[PDB]
Amino acid sequence: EMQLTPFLILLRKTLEQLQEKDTGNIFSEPVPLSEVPDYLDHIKKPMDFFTMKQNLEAYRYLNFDDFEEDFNLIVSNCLKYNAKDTIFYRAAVRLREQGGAVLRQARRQAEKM
Ligand SMILES: CN1C(=O)CNc2ccccc21
Repeated sequence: EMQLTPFLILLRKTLEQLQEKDTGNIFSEPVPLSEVPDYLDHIKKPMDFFTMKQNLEAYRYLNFDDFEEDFNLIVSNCLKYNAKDTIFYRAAVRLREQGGAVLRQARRQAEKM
């Protein structure tokens, strides 16, 4: 029960804050299927920040949970695909930690709307 425009502004700002935590930009764009040809074997829904931005502007995120769900997918896909001893796996762990703090603060702002 709130106005749509300020909520989308908040999601845009939050998405920028999450991208800032992915310093290697490893989650900025879809995992390249031509470079990882087996990626889709067990990853049923790829996700990345560029796709999240598209979904946001298409009015596909109308509550915080739907936004946070796709962020969690970025993290979970990376934990699932990559072995524990890789930079990619540890990057997803760090993103989960740093991104969760960004998300808690952003949701507190949404609840004030
Ligand atoms: C597996 N993977 C990822 O999980 C994240 N991004 C990426 C870029 C290039 C090759 C592989 C990946």
